[PDB]
Amino acid sequence: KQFHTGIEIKVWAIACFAPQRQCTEVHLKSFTEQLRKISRDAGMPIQGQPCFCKYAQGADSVEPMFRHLKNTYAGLQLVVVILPGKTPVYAEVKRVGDTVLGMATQCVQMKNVQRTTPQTLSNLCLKINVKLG
Repeated sequence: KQFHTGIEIKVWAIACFAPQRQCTEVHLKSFTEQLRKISRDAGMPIQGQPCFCKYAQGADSVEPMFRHLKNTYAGLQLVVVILPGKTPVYAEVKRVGDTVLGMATQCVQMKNVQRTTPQTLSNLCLKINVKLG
């Protein structure tokens, strides 16, 4: 689909369901910086500082966390959800985001956070662009 202009992601959160010992704070920070730069260059700037960035474990933690985000951050535009491979967390993120709370979410695999590439970062920007466009 076509690229949409005019998108600026100022308020956004990270929810990392990958274990911290596998996807550490510096992985999160570095991934975020690479995403900031490419999204900026593409004309859909995602600001470098998320309003919230926490680890969580298990599908049951999704709904309480998303409720908390909705209840805490006005103008929240996006939750980026880091997944540890194939798990029920993905289905739940979509149930709560799309159906229960009407919250935009974008999932990304832990392996693509630990080690980014321009191509995987691009895939991510385009998915985000469709969602918010």
